[PDB]
Amino acid sequence: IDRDTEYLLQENEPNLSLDQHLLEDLQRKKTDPRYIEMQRFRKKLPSYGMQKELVNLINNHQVTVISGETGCGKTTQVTQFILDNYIERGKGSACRIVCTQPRRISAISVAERVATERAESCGNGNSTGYQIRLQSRLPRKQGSILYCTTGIILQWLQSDSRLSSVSHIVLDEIHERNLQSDVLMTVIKDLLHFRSDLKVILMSATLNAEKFSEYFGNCPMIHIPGFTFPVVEYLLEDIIEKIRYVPDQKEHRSQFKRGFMQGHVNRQEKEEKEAIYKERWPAYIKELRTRYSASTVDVLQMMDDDKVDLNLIAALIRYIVLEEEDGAILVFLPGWDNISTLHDLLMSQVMFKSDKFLIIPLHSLMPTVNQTQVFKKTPPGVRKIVIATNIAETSITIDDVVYVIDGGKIKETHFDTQNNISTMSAEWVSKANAKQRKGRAGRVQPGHCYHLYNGLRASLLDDYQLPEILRTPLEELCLQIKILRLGGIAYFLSRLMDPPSNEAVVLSIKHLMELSALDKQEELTPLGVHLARLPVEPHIGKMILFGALFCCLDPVLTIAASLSFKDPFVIPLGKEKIADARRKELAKETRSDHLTVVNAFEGWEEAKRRGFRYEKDYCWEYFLSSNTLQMLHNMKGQFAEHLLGAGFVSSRSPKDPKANINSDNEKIIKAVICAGLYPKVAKIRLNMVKVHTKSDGLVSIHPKSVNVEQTDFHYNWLIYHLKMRTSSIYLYDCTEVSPYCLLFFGGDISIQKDKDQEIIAVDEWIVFQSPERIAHLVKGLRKELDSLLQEKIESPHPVDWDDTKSRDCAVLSAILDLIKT
Ligand SMILES: Nc1ncnc2c1ncn2[C@@H]1O[C@H](COP(=O)(O)OP(=O)(O)NP(=O)(O)O)[C@@H](O)[C@H]1O
Repeated sequence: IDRDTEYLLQENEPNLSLDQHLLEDLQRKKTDPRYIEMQRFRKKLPSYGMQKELVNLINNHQVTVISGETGCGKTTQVTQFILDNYIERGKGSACRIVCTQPRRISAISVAERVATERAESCGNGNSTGYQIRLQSRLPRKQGSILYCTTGIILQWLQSDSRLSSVSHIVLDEIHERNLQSDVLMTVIKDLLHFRSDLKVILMSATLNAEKFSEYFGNCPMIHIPGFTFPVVEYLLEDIIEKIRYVPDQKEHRSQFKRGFMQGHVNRQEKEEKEAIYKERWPAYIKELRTRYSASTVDVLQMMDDDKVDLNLIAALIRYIVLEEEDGAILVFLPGWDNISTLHDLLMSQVMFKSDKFLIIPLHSLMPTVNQTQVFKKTPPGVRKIVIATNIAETSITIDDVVYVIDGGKIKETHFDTQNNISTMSAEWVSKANAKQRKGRAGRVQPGHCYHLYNGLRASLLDDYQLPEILRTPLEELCLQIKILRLGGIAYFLSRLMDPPSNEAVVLSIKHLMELSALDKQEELTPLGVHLARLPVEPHIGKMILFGALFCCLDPVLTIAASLSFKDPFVIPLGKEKIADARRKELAKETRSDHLTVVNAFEGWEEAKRRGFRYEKDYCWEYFLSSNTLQMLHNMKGQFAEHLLGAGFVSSRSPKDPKANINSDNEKIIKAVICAGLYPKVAKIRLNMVKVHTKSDGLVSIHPKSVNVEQTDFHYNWLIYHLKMRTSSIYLYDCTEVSPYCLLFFGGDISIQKDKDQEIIAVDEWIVFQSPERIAHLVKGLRKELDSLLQEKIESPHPVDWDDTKSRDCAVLSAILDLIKT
């Protein structure tokens, strides 16, 4: 059933006796010192001045766009303006306001900020609360504001597709162009025709907010103006000159291989622009030598385009602290790895270890609230340094920021449709992002923004980042569209504000079919309904889903985490060869790059029990990035409580013993890997080591692979996750599997005979010898599992592996028996 439907399932029932209660409470608030102090902060915001022009536009029209500068008050104020208007007109009980957020933490932290501005507690029957998935602090039924995530709304449309209890819906941060926000807009636009009463407010940062107006039929639009002080900008040349930066010698040595050998993408029109860059480079350097010292130019020539130089940021921070006037510094970094690294770099220095600095890492997976004291002001003499990702570009505003360090990089998903490769990587900011970052420094006074890219690069940046719909694989979206009965997949996507390419759509639908999430009429299978309940890429979904079904949870979640993000191995330059020997050491006899990660991870936990010296000694002698290991560990946790939500495990812990009974069985883990990586399958050529593919002919093994020199495989088949082309095609990480694993989790099953041999074909190209009875057997077992999955839709509960006679243990045990041939 559904546990997060309670604010939605209450009926909107206005009550004049509550209309009076809310208005009397409104004037007792006016006497409360906590309340008046918060009101003095609110009147300073530009939104306050426009308070009633905004509410008149909202009240006269059904769809409204509100643009404004960042920090003007959109997220925290507009809901209050609506609610307080209805209160003041004695119509308070009629207000049920829903405000969608892009991230859980936003929903929570905003609800808590708003509740303290109303001088109330959050939830507990007061005016404001939040609902995220699995966790809520709900306000009262009527006259209330609810902060939720777009994910919640999408679940809500399963039980009430008209959202009839809700009076006003506010779509926040829509300029971020998240997938979910983009489809929600399209759903909402069609809803308007059936809900005369419903009011919709779209809230966007100023840039291109007209586009949303035009998608909605040229709805009214209103801009909240703000003032930003002028900001001095600096490119890399300027920073290098100002601080006379010199990279370290003894630090930089034994540099960490990447590009092809750690598996990067290098798409089509990045290379076209990068051909422009290397052609304009000599002329740019010669020019620079006229305006900058020789040493500045010598350093810049040597700068690495791939990584953010965290030592330069550390230097630059130190210069600002010592040479510039008071003011908080804000640092923009691509992701969590760099944030914690920079943090550790700073506080490895005795200067910053003082109480005259407040150094705050800030990111979306951060615990609790933003109550971390990001917002609190520093007394004179103490300097606040905030190290963040792009969520401080628009979602969050720190008022006292005066210096902004823009690392120049942002993490983007990307998807190449011609060779069918989906990557995530650090990419250059756009001009639009760079302009938003610069503005965070002009909020209270004249500021400074230091961009870590050179003049040549600045001129070649893209003007805007592309919406995720145009660069992200579409499989999760497509499951949402059918679970919501929105109709044809391709047809619906074509109606989006920015419709995806048709090849992206066809590739995603094919993938869901090969995964058995859709049948060949493009309709949900029992398995697909469960995959849609998981907020992960479906292939990762199927794998972690079966890791719970087959009771091998802990190693599966590890592999799933590494496929989702990346493996923990690093190769220092020149140390390639002995690093390969340690990798194949961890491989033991598995013939599996995936079980290597598992062995490396399991070794790491037992090593961290034995103390730092033995743990650091481990990551060193076996070449693991302990930073990477930690995030994988944390993704394991997330995957677990994903499973907890869908009802497949009874606990939030991945090492829970009841879900781990088969975790030491190599055959079974390999079956589960196969569940998620099919149809990427290769047939090994018998006695260079090369393998046949359905896609690409004869291909080779990537040299990082524990199977690259291997000639004693014990089965004929491999599965791989990542394939990449340079001069030819190479498989990155592969795992030898039995034909019986393919036969169960694979495509359509067919039988051939003639005179000589009994043959089973899977998807017609995968052909092995075995008796025809086994084919009828797997046909039967597949249908029994389908019904196990169907009947766990309506009341999901984890399989109990301690019950003998279950009819779920019976079928899965039979399936386990079959894949153990
Ligand atoms: N948790 C908080 N604690 C203190 N001040 C806050 C908090 N959240 C926001 N503010 C302040 O509230 C003001 C407006 O913030 P906010 O309402 O998010 O503006 P906005 O950028 O227009 N809305 P949005 O960009 O959509 O999130 C700024 O001065 C912020 O510093």
